[PDB]
Amino acid sequence: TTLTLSEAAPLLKKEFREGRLIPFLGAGFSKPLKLPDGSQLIASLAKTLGFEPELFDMHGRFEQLAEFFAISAPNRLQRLVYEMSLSFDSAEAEALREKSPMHRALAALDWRTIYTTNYDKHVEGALRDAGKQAAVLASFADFQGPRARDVCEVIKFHGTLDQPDTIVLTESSYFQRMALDAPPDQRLRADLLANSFLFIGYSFSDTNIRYIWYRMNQLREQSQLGVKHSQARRCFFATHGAGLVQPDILQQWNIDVIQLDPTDKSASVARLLESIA
Amino acid sequence: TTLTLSEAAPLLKKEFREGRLIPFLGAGFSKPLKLPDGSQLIASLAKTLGFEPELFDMHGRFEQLAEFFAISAPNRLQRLVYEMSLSFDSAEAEALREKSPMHRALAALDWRTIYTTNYDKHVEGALRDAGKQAAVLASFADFQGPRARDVCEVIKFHGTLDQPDTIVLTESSYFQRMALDAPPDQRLRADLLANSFLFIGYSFSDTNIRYIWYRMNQLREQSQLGVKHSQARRCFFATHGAGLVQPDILQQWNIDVIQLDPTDKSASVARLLESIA
Amino acid sequence: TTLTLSEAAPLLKKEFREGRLIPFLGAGFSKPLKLPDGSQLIASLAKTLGFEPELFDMHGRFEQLAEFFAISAPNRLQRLVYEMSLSFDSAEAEALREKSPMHRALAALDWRTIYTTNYDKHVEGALRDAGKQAAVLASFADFQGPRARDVCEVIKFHGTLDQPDTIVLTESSYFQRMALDAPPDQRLRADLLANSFLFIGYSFSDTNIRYIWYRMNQLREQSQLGVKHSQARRCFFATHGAGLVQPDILQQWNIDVIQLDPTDKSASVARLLESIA
Amino acid sequence: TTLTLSEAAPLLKKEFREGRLIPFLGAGFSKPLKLPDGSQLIASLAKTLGFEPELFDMHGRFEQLAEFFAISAPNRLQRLVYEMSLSFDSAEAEALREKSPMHRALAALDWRTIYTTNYDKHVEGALRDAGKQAAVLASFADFQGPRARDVCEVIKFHGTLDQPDTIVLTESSYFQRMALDAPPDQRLRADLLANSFLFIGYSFSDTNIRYIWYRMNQLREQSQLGVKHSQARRCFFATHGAGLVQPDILQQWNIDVIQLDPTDKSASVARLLESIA
Amino acid sequence: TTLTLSEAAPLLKKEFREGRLIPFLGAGFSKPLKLPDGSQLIASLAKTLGFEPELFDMHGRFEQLAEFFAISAPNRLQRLVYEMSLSFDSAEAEALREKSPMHRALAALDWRTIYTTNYDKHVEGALRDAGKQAAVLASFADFQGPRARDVCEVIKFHGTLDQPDTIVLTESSYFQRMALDAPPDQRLRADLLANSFLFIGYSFSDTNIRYIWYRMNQLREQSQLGVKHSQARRCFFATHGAGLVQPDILQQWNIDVIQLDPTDKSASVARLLESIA
Amino acid sequence: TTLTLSEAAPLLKKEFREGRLIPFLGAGFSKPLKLPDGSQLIASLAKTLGFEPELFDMHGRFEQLAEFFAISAPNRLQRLVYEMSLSFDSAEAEALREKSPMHRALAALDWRTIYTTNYDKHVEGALRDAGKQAAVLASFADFQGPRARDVCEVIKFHGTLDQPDTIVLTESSYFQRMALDAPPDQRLRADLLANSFLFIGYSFSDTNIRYIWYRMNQLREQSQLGVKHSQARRCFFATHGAGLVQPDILQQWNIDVIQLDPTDKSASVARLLESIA
Amino acid sequence: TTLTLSEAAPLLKKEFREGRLIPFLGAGFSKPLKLPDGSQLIASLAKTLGFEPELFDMHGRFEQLAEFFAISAPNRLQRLVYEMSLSFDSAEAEALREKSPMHRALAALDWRTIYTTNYDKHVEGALRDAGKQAAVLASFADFQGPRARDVCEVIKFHGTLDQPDTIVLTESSYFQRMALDAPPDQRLRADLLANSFLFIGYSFSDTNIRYIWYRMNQLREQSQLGVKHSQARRCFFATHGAGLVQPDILQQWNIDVIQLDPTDKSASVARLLESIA
Repeated sequence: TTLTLSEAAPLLKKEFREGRLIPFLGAGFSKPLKLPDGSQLIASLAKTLGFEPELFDMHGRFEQLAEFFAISAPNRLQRLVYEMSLSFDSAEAEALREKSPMHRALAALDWRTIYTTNYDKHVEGALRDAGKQAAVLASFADFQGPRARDVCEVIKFHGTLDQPDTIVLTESSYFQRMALDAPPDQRLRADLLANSFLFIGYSFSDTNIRYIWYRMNQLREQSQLGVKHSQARRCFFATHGAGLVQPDILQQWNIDVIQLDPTDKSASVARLLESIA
Repeated sequence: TTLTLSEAAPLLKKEFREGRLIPFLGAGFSKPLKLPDGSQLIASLAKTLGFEPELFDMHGRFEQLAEFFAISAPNRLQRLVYEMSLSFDSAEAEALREKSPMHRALAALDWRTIYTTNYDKHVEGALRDAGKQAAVLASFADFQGPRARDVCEVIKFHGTLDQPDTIVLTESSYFQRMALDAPPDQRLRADLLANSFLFIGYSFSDTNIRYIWYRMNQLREQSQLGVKHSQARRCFFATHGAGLVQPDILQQWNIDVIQLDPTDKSASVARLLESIA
Repeated sequence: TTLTLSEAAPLLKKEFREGRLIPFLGAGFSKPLKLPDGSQLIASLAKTLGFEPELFDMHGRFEQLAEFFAISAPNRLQRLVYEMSLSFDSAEAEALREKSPMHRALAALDWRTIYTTNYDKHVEGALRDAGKQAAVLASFADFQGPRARDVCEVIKFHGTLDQPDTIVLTESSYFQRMALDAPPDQRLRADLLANSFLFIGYSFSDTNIRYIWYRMNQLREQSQLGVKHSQARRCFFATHGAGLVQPDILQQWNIDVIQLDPTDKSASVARLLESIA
Repeated sequence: TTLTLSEAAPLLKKEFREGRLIPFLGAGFSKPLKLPDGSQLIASLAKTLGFEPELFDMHGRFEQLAEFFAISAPNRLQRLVYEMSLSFDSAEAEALREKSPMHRALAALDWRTIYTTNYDKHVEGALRDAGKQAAVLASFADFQGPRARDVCEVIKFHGTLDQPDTIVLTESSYFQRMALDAPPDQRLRADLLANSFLFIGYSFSDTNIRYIWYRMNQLREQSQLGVKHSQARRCFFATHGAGLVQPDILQQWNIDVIQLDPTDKSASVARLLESIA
Repeated sequence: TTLTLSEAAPLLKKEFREGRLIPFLGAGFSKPLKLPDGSQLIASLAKTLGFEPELFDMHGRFEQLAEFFAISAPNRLQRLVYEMSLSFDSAEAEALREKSPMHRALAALDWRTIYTTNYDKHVEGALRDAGKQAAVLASFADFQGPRARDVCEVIKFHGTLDQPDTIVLTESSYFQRMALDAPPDQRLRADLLANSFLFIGYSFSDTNIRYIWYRMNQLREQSQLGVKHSQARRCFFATHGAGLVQPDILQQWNIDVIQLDPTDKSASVARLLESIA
Repeated sequence: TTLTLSEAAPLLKKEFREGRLIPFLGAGFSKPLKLPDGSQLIASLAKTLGFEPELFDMHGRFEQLAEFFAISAPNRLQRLVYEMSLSFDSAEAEALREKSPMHRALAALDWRTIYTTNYDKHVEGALRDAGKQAAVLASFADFQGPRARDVCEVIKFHGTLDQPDTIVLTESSYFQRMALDAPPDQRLRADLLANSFLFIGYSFSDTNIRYIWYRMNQLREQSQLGVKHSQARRCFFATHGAGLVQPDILQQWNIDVIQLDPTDKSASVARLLESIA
Repeated sequence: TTLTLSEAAPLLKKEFREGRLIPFLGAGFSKPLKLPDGSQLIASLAKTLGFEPELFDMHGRFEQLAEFFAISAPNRLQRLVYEMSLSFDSAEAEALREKSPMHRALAALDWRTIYTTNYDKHVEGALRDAGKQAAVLASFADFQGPRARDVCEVIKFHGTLDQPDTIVLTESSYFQRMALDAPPDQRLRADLLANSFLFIGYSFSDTNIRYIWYRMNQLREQSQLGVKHSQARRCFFATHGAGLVQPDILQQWNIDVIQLDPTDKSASVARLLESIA
């Protein structure tokens, strides 16, 4: 129950010719950019509170340690968003983004809507390197602004570093995004009615994208509760290690798992995006 | 920011004299009963599908492996609920429940409402051993039935083994209980307006009780959005290892952490429940 | 499809002996108290804005005219709540409440929970005249306060005049109570799981209690979505003119219509409450 | 250093003929209306918290006990404002206000501005009984509303019972009115530049009107800091017991003390207001 | 976001019929009177100190050069106020004031309060030419003096030439008027609670009226900090060149910009004041 | 809601190890020195004006009787400051200060800043008896003088007897210190941003320290009006009789009440200061 | 009336040996770092709104154009703070800060308190390059945090780029800092009582530092209003072009102007800071 590269290539091409394919890009898409972890950044900020860096990481997950800065030392949480903006969007990360085959193969296609969950600017900046125009959509003021219909709309699902009050990084902020009331969430509610999604750069043990995978399936079934049940467009999830139990769970959430070649992570994603063209 | 046994004893006693203390019992409360894990039970059922027991546990969490039985082999999921009912409610588990000081100290108090998240019958059966009456509340038909006001109402928050369609054990069932639409959830919505909660038997890395801890705080703040902000009753969470970061997070969720003695797990919980008397 | 007085008397008595009958009292229950209309009060306050009283009533419903005071002249809306507190809870209204057979027959029964939607104090004050104790529940601070189990809890579903920030009288306040997030709404979510309701003092053209009648039925059906469908307790609505189409609609909302004698409005309600005893 | 009735009568008449006399009415002006104390009302509300009425009065001043309701039981503070509105503005208080010679002698004069610090409506209602028009000014919306120049403007310096959010009764509300930032305070800042004040109904041990007496003198001296020092209009304070030290202190605060006849309190104030005519 | 002449004419007329419109007149209102600049006057007085007139103007703004006379040669600062009184209030300036359509259209309306920031007497003298009475208010002794209610009160916000110690012309005097403690400032604190303002004769680069525009908005928002936020009366600013960014800033300071016809400066202001009639 | 001696000892020790604890010493700290009252001193000076000592005390508070000397007989007010300097700083008061356990336990700690409100020299002289250096700060010339960083700065909040023009003892001087413009007040404005305060030697009925307790809380909340609300350091107030209502009021002013043993007043304060060490 | 380099060197050295000299660093101190203007940055962001960069600069000052982004397009104002953090604190600005003689001569001295008004981190980073420790103080949470007494406290008077809600860059934010209520303002109120200030890097036409220069002088004179007038420590302002009128104005604001050599701007400031050593 797992597609290969050559099997999923005519399936993704049929969705793209009629304009109903939306990428949903994760943290693994920014892996060739050699960015800092963020868990390493939050551990070095804990030295001022008396923590050793290996000891502060012991007391919980990354969003839980950011919850601790949000309530006990709020000036260090704003310091964390500050030095991620210097690191994730540095000039060295732009130079790797010029030569990355993943970001070139993404920008070679005329997308209409691209979703991403990472905070850096390298999804839009890939489109600017190909001479294409992109529109960042993170806050309410971004949706209200005018733009052309030719411009690909890149919705920052968890905020952008140039709008620091849109960042979803504290644990309480992840819990209140489960109600789906943010402006990126309301845009997702209408796009799942018409489109198929291509999830790239996630793991099966994320537990945040798994709730989103569940809730998209529940909103598709709720949208056809009184009418006869019609068949929906299949979503897709590109993986390098699929496992043996998790692709069967994902199939009931309207998501087909694509096994990519695990020898070179960046090349096999680039061959997937070029087979759509 | 952590209470001890002697510091939290007058705080719990003040809530109990005016009838506003509700226990919220977890899987660690059934620890002295020597029950099977359930993850061991689901691994032995995977031998018929060709899995080694250590290899089937590798492919995900326990609720995710139960999702796999719910969609690929539904007769093995009903087999799992069957042999948990033979194991969790056996005659050997009742005999340990007679002599358990945790279950005796729980039943020595005249509670009005007891919440529990475990499937076994040993929360009510502790009350039956003390000569007291208990009312199991898991489904809609349980709430509709008549009972006296003297009877302590034990609400099974995740179902009961004698009503197998109320069991919340599949991963998709945990996700749809986050909307809080079940009859145990609607009872929780009214009890958080008036009562303080005593959480016993959980870990900080549960990620299901953490959403409940968040959502109770959000429903308290939403219930006083137009009126002036008044102070609410503090909830409590008894722990044997509190850590160093997690009790500060819990304090902003209206929950005070009680450090119990970690040398004997069962005795220190029993000294907590006897200090309320 | 309409019950009479003698037919509904053993049905209401069976619900009351097992403590599962809750009155839900409307504006028609305060009809013998000779209170001002409120629409007459809001019209006389419009003289300072240049309106004739018959002309200001023309421009919309009562909750819509109160919306106009909430946004264009907020000091007149607080004046309206002020002079309803002098009029609805006057000493002349208490003297009629002493001799009213509706309020005496209500207080002759040992209720556990009484719901009411009117702002005046004459539901609790009927219980104080019979020597019984009542607990007013309107805000979050009311639920947090301590009380005995013998005391009948009177939940003010639309606020109380002694807590003016709990008043649901503006049109926007009626629309945001349709989400059911107030503390009287969260108490209603748990009481519909176990109880039957006796609606007294409403009209079929209210359009606010009709949404509540719909939403109670939807929450009963949602509470048994996975289990087998069991039969719920029937609710009741006492009427003096039932009509011919509306009792059939109410039957599908789990509500049976009781035809009372329309010759004397106050006496026929009093014979209904005395047949429960 | 104390004026009598006949000595202060041509001094008050000269200020009134040129329209520069403003009454500043205290709680002693509402003394013939036989109103409840308020300290008696706050003591009877403390029975629900377990206090005896003589014991709750022991723990501080009246504004300090109202501070206790504002932070520990906010629904009882709104209950206090509720039952003062039923008591201070009752029909029995209006009937005594018809026949009170103090309120008749106040309304016999064509005032331009009347200040009062008490919450009841009997300063305006005295003017309505004489067939004159009055404009209540307590909140920002009251000043924004239109009115004629013939209408006497009655500024409620500590709020009005029909606008409960304007009430200055909590101790923290008295402390934040010392900065003089309320709309009644900003009106006082401009009226002290041109007018003389007649303080009626205060005691020397009030400690709130003494700060106002100090701060008015400081704002007069600050308004002529660069120009040559000119002589200001004298303010007046009518008293029944003046003492021996306090009238000398008040003279340096630009206030002359008028000794009234202490045998009948209400008659001697009425002879003062009729000597102005 | 800019009103025209015909659009702002019913808005100004509605404020004037209910007596809530106050003009706030600047230096551009005295432009047709052909007065000397003052910067030309202070440059010619610097010849005695060894300055060329074009070189003395180089060393700072006009209020900064007047600061230099206040501390290094105080007899030349009093000479400056002397020869402005001979020039701004000369007989030639009165003859142009007789025939000025701006000053005739101002005096054709029955104002209650007129504010002005210029030192000359031509705001009151316009009212004396129309046979109307005016009261100059600049110092503390002016407010203390008696007057009738029919008389329009003209408050000199920066002093008058006949009271030379009230002149606000030194830079240190402008900085200490930012605290708003002068008698014209205390009158402004009470008039912003009830009135709308018509600002005529200023530029956007003044930096003194911009602080007053900010501080009026801050005092309106501070006056409704505890009550519900009600809508205030809009202020107005008549301009001949509005620009493109500055009218949006002024709208958040409760000020609407009126674009007048820039071909004839004096005629378009006169058509504005005649449309109010 | 009241700390004991053993409960507040680790809370005060944590503030002292990081140098963020400032004592704020009242008149009760100079109680073992057997000083004259001052009210007894002002009564004996009134014999020359014809007053009996028990009759002069009747006419007002102590600061009000000192107001009477400031305006009617100024040579007796300077006589009062003279004979307090002979009495409060006598050689007999120094000998009791040598053996006082309160003053020894205060000087055993290396404080950085000590505030006091009493006029005598026994706060610095306790530090001189322990061989430590102290710097008196009362006037502007005291702050301008040079000193080392090791020296504890003792700020006389109401003046010192060796600088008689700094004494805050007249009632008008207490009212003008409510604006917080003195050099001890400006130092307090910066120290509340970083430090926690230990209030020792006051009563709840002082009404001057209560305004300071309010105004410190208002300046903490004003200092974080635009940023997210962070938690401040708790202040402390040591009491021998705490009462039942006043500790709840003080908790909302960021002040925790410490109940000391009332059997021996001086010993229980000394055990508090030695538990910090 | 202007000091030279050699004349002001023993005056600055006497203030530094007794620890009473505080630098107050402006935007001219970050001039050798080759930073972008900010007015150039705000003009390039206006291209998305349809403005040419030379045309958007025409419509007002820099703080006024930032007011326009704060109210009409708030996502571009957060974009402005974002790309100043990438530009002002880049790695190229750190490399110039290593070799800058101004920043080396500043860090060669053991300062106790350094004030700065620019947003970049190069005042603290100069101290980190010399192996010294610095403490950034911008928000309330920064003052509450613990630190040693050896550490130089660098107070960011207008905020820091790592705490974006502390930035004072909008025009309305400059106007509300004139009341001096921020935590950097409250620290300035206490430091002017004891210290002398060295202002480096400002112009005479700033109009924001001129209000601060005025208000510091007013707070020194207000702090000695009742005591005899004592002489205060002189403040200093280092300039490359002093002019001829402005140094006389600054002398009355307790500030002596130091004429530095205008041929090399960076070298003459470095010779000033090395003459203090």
